Order: sequence, then structure tokens, then C-alpha cells
Amino acid sequence: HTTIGDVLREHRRSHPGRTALVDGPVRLTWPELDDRVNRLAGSLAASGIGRGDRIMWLGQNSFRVYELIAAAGKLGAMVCVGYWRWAPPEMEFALRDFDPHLVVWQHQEIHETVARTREALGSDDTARWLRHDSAPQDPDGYEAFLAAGGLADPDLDIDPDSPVLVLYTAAMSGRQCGSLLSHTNLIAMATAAAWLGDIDHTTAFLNSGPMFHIGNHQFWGMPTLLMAGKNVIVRRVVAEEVRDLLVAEECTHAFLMPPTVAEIVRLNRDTGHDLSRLRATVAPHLWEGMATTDTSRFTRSGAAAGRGYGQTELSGFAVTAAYGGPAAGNAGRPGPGLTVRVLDTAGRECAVGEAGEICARGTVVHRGYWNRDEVNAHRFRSGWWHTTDLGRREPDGSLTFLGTTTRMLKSAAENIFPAEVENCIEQHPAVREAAVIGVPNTRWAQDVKAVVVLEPDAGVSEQEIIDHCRPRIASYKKPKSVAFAAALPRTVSGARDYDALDKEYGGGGYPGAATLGPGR
Amino acid sequence: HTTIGDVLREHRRSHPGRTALVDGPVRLTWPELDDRVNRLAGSLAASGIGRGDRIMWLGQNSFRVYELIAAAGKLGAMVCVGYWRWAPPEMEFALRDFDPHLVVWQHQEIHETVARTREALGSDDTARWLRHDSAPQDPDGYEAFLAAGGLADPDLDIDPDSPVLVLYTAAMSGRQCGSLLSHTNLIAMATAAAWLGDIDHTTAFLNSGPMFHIGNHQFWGMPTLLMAGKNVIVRRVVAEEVRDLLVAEECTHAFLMPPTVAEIVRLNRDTGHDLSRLRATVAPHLWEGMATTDTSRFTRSGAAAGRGYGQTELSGFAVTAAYGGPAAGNAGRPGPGLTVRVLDTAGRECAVGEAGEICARGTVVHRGYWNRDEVNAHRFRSGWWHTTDLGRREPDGSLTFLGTTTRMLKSAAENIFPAEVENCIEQHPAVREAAVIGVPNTRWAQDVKAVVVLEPDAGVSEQEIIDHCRPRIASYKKPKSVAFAAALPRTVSGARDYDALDKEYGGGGYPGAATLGPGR
Ligand SMILES: C[C@@]12CCC[C@@](C)(C(=O)OP(=O)(O)OC[C@H]3O[C@@H](n4cnc5c(N)ncnc54)[C@H](O)[C@@H]3O)[C@H]1C[C@@H](O)[C@]13C[C@H]4C[C@H](O[C@@]4(C)C1)[C@@H]23
Ligand SMILES: C[C@@]12CCC[C@@](C)(C(=O)OP(=O)(O)OC[C@H]3O[C@@H](n4cnc5c(N)ncnc54)[C@H](O)[C@@H]3O)[C@H]1C[C@@H](O)[C@]13C[C@H]4C[C@H](O[C@@]4(C)C1)[C@@H]23
Ligand code: NA
Ligand code: NA
Repeated sequence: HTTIGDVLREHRRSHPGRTALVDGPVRLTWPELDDRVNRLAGSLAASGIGRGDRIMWLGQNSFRVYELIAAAGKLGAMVCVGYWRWAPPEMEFALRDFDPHLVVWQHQEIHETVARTREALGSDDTARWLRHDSAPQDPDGYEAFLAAGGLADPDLDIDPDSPVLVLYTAAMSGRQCGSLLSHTNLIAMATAAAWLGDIDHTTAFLNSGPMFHIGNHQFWGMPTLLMAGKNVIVRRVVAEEVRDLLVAEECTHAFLMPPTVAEIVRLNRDTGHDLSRLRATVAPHLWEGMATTDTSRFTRSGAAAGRGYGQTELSGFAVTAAYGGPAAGNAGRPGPGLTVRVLDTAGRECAVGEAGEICARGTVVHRGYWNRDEVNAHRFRSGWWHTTDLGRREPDGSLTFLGTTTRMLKSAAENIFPAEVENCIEQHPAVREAAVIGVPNTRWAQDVKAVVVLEPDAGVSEQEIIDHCRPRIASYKKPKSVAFAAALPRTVSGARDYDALDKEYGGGGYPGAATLGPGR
Repeated sequence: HTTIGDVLREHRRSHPGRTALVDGPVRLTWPELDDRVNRLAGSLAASGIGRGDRIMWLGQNSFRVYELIAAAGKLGAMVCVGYWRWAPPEMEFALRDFDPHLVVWQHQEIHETVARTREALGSDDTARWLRHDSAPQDPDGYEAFLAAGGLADPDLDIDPDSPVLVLYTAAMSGRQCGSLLSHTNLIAMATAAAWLGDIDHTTAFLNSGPMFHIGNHQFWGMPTLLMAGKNVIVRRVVAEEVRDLLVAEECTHAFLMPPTVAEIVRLNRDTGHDLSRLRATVAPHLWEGMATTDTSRFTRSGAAAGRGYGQTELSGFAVTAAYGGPAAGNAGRPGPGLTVRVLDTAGRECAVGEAGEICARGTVVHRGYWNRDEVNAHRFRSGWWHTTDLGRREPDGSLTFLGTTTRMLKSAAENIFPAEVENCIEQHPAVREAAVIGVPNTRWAQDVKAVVVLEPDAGVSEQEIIDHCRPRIASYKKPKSVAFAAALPRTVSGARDYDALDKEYGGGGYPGAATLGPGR
């Protein structure tokens, strides 16, 4: 069975002259990339990394993320792409939970957060640390570490069901879980995406989405890699730099949400820079004729506007309106390599039209979460992965995604789980309880809002509650407003009544049948 | 991991009212098909079929072949789709070699061959035999056997690497070998084909190629099944019926090799039906402008003219000009899920430009042949599948298929090995020795020719040698001409000097650098 390592082994032979990666001045053909991967694998193995061992990336997007995944993959090891946006306590939690043998970290932009995180681990910090964006000769730097390795391919027999990429998600408990994506997961996801988006060796994809998110890997980093196209890296999304890279690298695809598109168009207008090679998937109307609207099924089906269903744990958008033709349901049908059933609370399959939990089996279902044996045993019960999302089958057999069962928010293209924010706010000594909801954002999706019950005789303002979150959770997770109450609404059972909180405090816009996709 | 049974389980839910299969008056929706498959699996299991057990189909194309593959697949058993064109000695050999628990047979057009074969087996005939084209109530019939089974899905956990389809090929020794194709083999083949041919739920594919050969399954039976298109069955190519089905069922594709096309075209000039919906991939010029020339990657690239490389043992056409763009080499490059190396006789990879044996690893490599321990250990040596075909890598990274190492002929895409034909001819009492070569034929690529040395003072004509072959080997393998000679030129080691035979008797048209594809 094919592994990620085999993809690079074949491309170095079949596409010796083609450029595989561009990241600033760095440009690598398939053979140059595979050589670097082999040296890197050499040094990892010399550091004691082998099957089932673990590397953490703490940085923005880099070509080195692809090198590390491939190198680790050739050893049967796995790479966690941590989020550069995480606050120190989140980064510390991920480091302790994942327990990596190696941490590859970035100084630019996040040095302070990285330092505070390392400091906090104290003597529990057993990992080796390499700075990726170091001076070339830095002996604790990635490039020197890589250079010391030998050119030979490790040539190991790696089982492609081995986890190779780990993406933290699913923080419904207040703490994130690391989704284990195997070589086979990624290859099956990439294969389906190649049909969905008509990807081939001429594809040139700008990696302008966060590598912490499954979306950038699915659309279209991994299919581009699989088909031997060019992956162009950008560290962060800055409209001008994106525009220049679209032109300079003749990109055919990019991961760009509607606000960024509008910034690029405004900036490019009447400058004569030709963006016509770009196949616009998201908000194609905003490009004003500067791009070519994508003709692939991804865009024509409505999948690019949110007509589909998935999650990290299914290797991304695994159900779409592109599979199986016209769909009465909002999400369409499963791609090949996944089967789906909507199950009631007793684990019996729901009838047509009846809401239940979306469950799945097949090649794109992940291996489970890192270090969560009981969660895995429970969410895989009866041999089906339980998504925690609600859906139904329509009479035409298509699927409708109705909403979450976890009160998850989406805000500014991030997921926010209420318990992460609630736990943070409740750490405050003045706060007895906090409930977090989402309210409609003026453009798309939600803003975070907290409803707070103060301790008796304590007093703290809305702004103090918000600012309290700054050192503790990612910036995008903070409430944008806070309401105060003497008590939170309760159901008959004494559970928090989140429906009543939404009704009384302006909640709405949650992911589901009324709010699908990236917006406009 | 996804299995063949999962495809049916998913389509019964996702496409409740869509037609999956058409065969004469039989029309089955996805749920109707899966129900029948479940009853069939029940009856198979009740007769003692389980994991690793074997069913032989000895019939022409039928909807029941798909039913049997899926039902066997749900039990972890396997189906051999035998050649209905086999002569009795070949059919007998395959039955003894394959040793099936159950044989499903057809009366129409082949009853005499089947009866002769069964007689030859005598008391070695241990299998149960079911007539598929029986009267409905026939208790030795497929329909009554199926109807006794229950509707419950067996819901067994089947390993996708289990063989599920067995196709006889590779008769270099003079006797065929059963290539073991798994669920995973077929699913990877089909996913790649859907990309190659732009296959989707609107595909209506006429199964006019013999299901005993990998061609019909790859192009496009399995991808059509996988993407929930409609599979229309015809038992074999009868020109008038093919014409009628293309029209009535609004077919978009069909497996029609060059010799079949002109008569279909001729008969449609009488009717004036528009065949524009048919996307002709093979020899589109022969359609005289009635069909549309397919514009999928498969046809635009030249792959549909033979620019590719593969074999049944690689799940079909695994290397093609559609993978990876323009290619100096005649075969293009490997599809995803296959890695290819050209190896020298010592097992070292060949330099660029150096001829060697094409060897392969990956998801589309078969599980080996049935009951061929020694051949399998040799052909899988050093962890690569050895194809026996010669090729080389070009400087641009692409692959060239140079030719066979077995003197094999290939006529309208059917392999014909000289030993098969030579051995049959030499059984004639008047024949002392025979050598078989191929001669060019534009429409068939090449024709079988025999060069025969008669026994002294015995006599036999060309026609007589040809007719001698009819009871002994499949029709398509017979010589189309016989030359008589006083002696065969010999090599130093005593083998036939085939190069001298080709030069003397107009030999050519062999598959490889000089002739690709099925004809024109
Ligand atoms: C990010 C994705 C690609 C990866 C999967 C997915 C669902 C994702 O968010 O993965 P996630 O981060 O793991 O979140 C999964 C959770 O997200 C929810 N969800 C499930 N389906 C949807 C839906 N259709 N719209 C909104 N929300 C959805 C469910 O609660 C699910 O459990 C989509 C959302 C989709 O909207 C877009 C936005 C952009 C980018 C990418 O391509 C797009 C043009 C479409 C694509
Ligand atoms: C049948 C196939 C599809 C399945 C694989 C293959 C190779 C097959 O027949 O498998 P097989 O019966 O197992 O035979 C394998 C042997 O066939 C030889 N071979 C390998 N590659 C080629 C070649 N390019 N042209 C001619 N012969 C070839 C090699 O000696 C090899 O070992 C091709 C032949 C190819 O010609 C065509 C004909 C039609 C239909 C289908 O699409 C086509 C437009 C192309 C396609
Ligand atoms: Na508190
Ligand atoms: Na003889």
C-alpha cells in the first residue's frame, strides 16, 4: 500500500524537473525535496525518532511542514501542527498532551509565547527543540540538523494506517484532542479531492490557509502534492503579498475567504496584474472578472459555498453535493471511501426525515484521538465513528447537516468551543459561573459572547472579563461582549439552558442548516 | 477501510430510486440490488461459502456477475469470472486449478462446452452447479437459490485486502494463471478511472466488454458502479443489440474495441439515431462522426489510443499518458497508488535510457496468482511485483513500454501466448512441430499465424489445422493462416528462432514500442 514517502519516491523519478515547493526564496524540485527529506529522516532517526514517535510544529506555514510530514512518514513517525495563534496555556497543554520527542519552533511573531510556554513546562521539558527560522549555522536550528543527515532513503516498510499528521480539534470538553490522520486517510482525501477539484500536475496552490486546519490540506495542499503540482507557501495572509505570489508563481488555486478576496481585488484594481490563472472557488463573484471562475465540481456543485458536511476526523469535507448529483439535502452525499448512517440515541438507524447523529465508516475516518483511549472506545462504538453532529436523510437519499450537539461556535473561520472560554473566565476569582454563546456577526457566522454570574460582593466589568482572557486563550476565542446575570437559566433538570441563553441574550448564527459555508 | 459491499450499502441509502443495473428486462435500483445481494450471500453462506471460498462464473456478461462479486465480497469469498470463450480443455483446466465450491453456469450459447467440460471432470467434480439462465423455479437455478436467502446484510467485517475478483491471464507457460484482485485493488482502480474518464453519477456504461477481462471493469464498469452511474449489460457484442441499447439506455460510454465498431455504425445508418451522447474513446475515427470523441483526460492524452502501460496484475492500465502531462515515453507516468522501477537482471534500478524489467509496488498490485507458490515467490522477489515486460525511463521521467519477454501476441486487446497455440497444434497427429507468430493487422493490431512442420508422409491442410483448434482453444486464439515448412529455424540452446520466423513470414504488430493499443 502506498505511503506519503512513496509519493515523493515516485515524483522524484517521474517529475525530475518540476518544482514541488516554493516558500520565499526557497524553491525545490521533487528530487531536491526528496533528498532533503531523506537527510531530515536521517537526523530524526539519529535523534532516536522511529515508529510511533512524535514531532510538534509550533510555527506559521512553512515548506518545512511538508518536509517534516514526509520525513516523519518515512520513519512511521507523526507530526502535530500546533497553532501559532495559541496562548501559552493552550500551547503548554498541547505539548504536555502530545508529549513530543522533538519540537520545531518559530521565533518570528511568536517568540514570547513560545518562551513563556517552555518556561512553564519547567523540568517536564524533555524534548529537543529546533528553531526553524534560525540563522543557517545555528546548531540548534532545523537547517543544520537537516544538513547533518545522510542522503540515503531510510527505505523502511511503513504501514500506511500509521498516524502521520495530528490536528488538534474537538475541544467540547474544554480541552482539545489531537486527531490522528494516517497516510491512508490523507491519500484517500487527496485522491477524492483531485476528482472534486480537477487537480493535476499543473496545479499550483497557494497555501494561504492555516496548516493547523484540515481545510488547507484538503483544498488543496495534499491533492497538489499527490498529483505532483507546486505548493507555494505564504507565512500569513497579507493581501498584497498574496496578490504578488498569485502572479509570480502563476497560481491556479489559493485558500482565500471572502474578506481577503475583496482586499485583493481592491488593491489590484486597475493595476494591470493578470490574475486570470487563478481558479476562484470561494465567492467567485467578488473577483470582478480578474480570476477565472472554477469549473470543477467543487465550485459548480455548491460545495465551495458550504454544500457538504465533514470534520477533521473524516479527513475534512467528506460529504458534498458534488457526489451523486442533485441533492434535496444541504450536504449532498458521501464520497467514495466513506459510508454514513444517521443513528438515534439507541444506536439504531434513523428513518428518512428523522434527525439523529451523523456517524461514519471508511477509509477517510481518522485513527482516533491521541491519548484518549476511552473517548475513542466510546466515539467508535459499534464500529461507527460518532461525529457529534446532527443530520438526517432526505427522501432522495441525500444528507442534511442540521447543527452540532456541542454548542460549538464558528467565528472568523475558526471553531470555538464554549467550554474553553467558560473555563478561562471561571478561573477569575470574581466569577462564579460563565456561559458562552455565539451571536450573529454583522458579515458572517458568529461573535463570542459570555453571560457571567459574579461571586457575591465581587465586581469586575465587561472589559476586565474580556482582558482577563488575553494571556490565557487564543485571541479569537475571547468574548466580544459580556452580559451579567444573578443566575443562569436552567432546564427542569437543572442543566444550563443554552436555548434560553440564546433566546434571552441574542444568540444565533450557529453552524448548521441556516449557516453553512464560508459566507460572502 | 471501504469494501465492495460498502459501496452497495451506501448507494442503497443515498440513491433509493436510481437504476443501478439494466440487463434485458431486468432493471434494479440500488436498494433492489443490495437486497438481492444480501439474499444471495445468505444462500451462499448456508451452502458453506465463507472467507477464502471460491465461486466460478461460466457465463457471458450478466447483472448476476455484479451480484455475485458483491455477495462473495460481503462474505470475504472471491469470484472468478471465467472465459465463456474457453474451449473445454481450458475450462476444465481452470475449474481444476481454481477448485471452486460453487459454479454458476450459462446454457445459452455455451451448453455444449460446459457439458463436455463437466464430463471430463468425472468424480473430481465436487462443486455445486447453478444455472443462471434457468427457468425461475429450477431448483438447480440461480434465482431459486437466491430467493431462499434472507434479506439481512451479513454485516461481517471483511478485510479489503482479501481477493474478491479472479481473472485468468499470463499463459506464457501454456496455461493461464488466476490473478487475485482485492477489494482495495478494485476500488483504487475505479477511483483512478473516475478521474481519468470524468466518470460520475451521469455515466451510463454499456458493459460490452467481456467481464472475464480487466478492460471492461476498469473502463468503465467499476468506476460507474462506484460513482453510482448506470451499468447496462449486454451478454456479448451483437451489433444490432448494442446499437439499440446505446440508444434506448442513453449510454455515454461502452467498451468497444476496433473490430466491433464498423458494423454498429453500418446498422445505425439504416435508422439514423443520434449517437452523440456516446463518448467514443477507442478508435473514434471508426465511428464515422456519429459518436462524440471523448474529451476526458483518458482520450485527450493519447491513453485511449494505447499510450500507457499495465496488466491485470496491476489492476489494469496503471501507467498512462494522462498522468503527469506530455511524455517522451510512449506510456506516460504512474497513477497515484503505484510506484514503478525498471530493474536490471541483478535487481538494481536501471539508469535513464537503460532497458530492464518493469516492476511495481503499491495499492493496485494484485495479491498474486491463485495456487502458484513458486511463480509468486519468484515474481514478487525483493518486495517488487515483476511484470515480465521490458521498458525504460526517459530523461523527462516518463516511461516507455518496449515489449514483452514472452513473444506474446495481442489481438484486439486479447493476449495470445505462442505456447498455448503451438501446444494445441502439435497435438494434431500429422504435426511434428509448430511455431506461432503474429502478423500485422490494422483493425486487430495483429493476427495469429502458425508455421507448421508436418510429420513425414502425413498430410493436413491449413484449414484443417485451423479447425483442429476449435475444440481445443478459445476461438480468438486460433491461427488465421498456416504456413508449412520443412523445418523451424532453431536457436543454439534448441528454442525456436522467432526472430528468423518473423523476418521470413511477415511477422510484426507485437505490443510494445512499435504497436500500442487494440487496433485502428
Ligand atoms: C473547512 C471546510 C473543510 C473541512 C471540513 C469543514 C466541515 C470544517 O469546517 O472542518 P472542521 O474545522 O473540522 O469543523 C467541523 C465541524 O464543522 C461543522 N460543519 C460541518 N459541515 C459544515 C458546513 N457545511 N458548514 C459549516 N459548518 C460545518 C460541524 O459541526 C463539524 O463537526 C469545512 C467547512 C466548510 O464550510 C468549508 C469552509 C471553507 C473551507 C473549506 O472549504 C470551504 C469553502 C467550505 C470547508
Ligand atoms: C486493456 C487495456 C486496459 C487494461 C490493461 C491492458 C494493458 C491489458 O490489456 O492487460 P492484460 O490483458 O492483463 O495484458 C497485459 C499485457 O499487455 C501488454 N501491454 C501493456 N501495455 C500495453 C499497451 N499500452 N498496448 C498493448 N499492450 C500492452 C503487456 O505485455 C502486458 O503484460 C490494456 C491494453 C491497452 O492496449 C488498452 C486496450 C484498450 C482497452 C484498454 O484501453 C485501451 C484503449 C488500451 C487497455
Ligand atoms: Na472563579
Ligand atoms: Na503431433
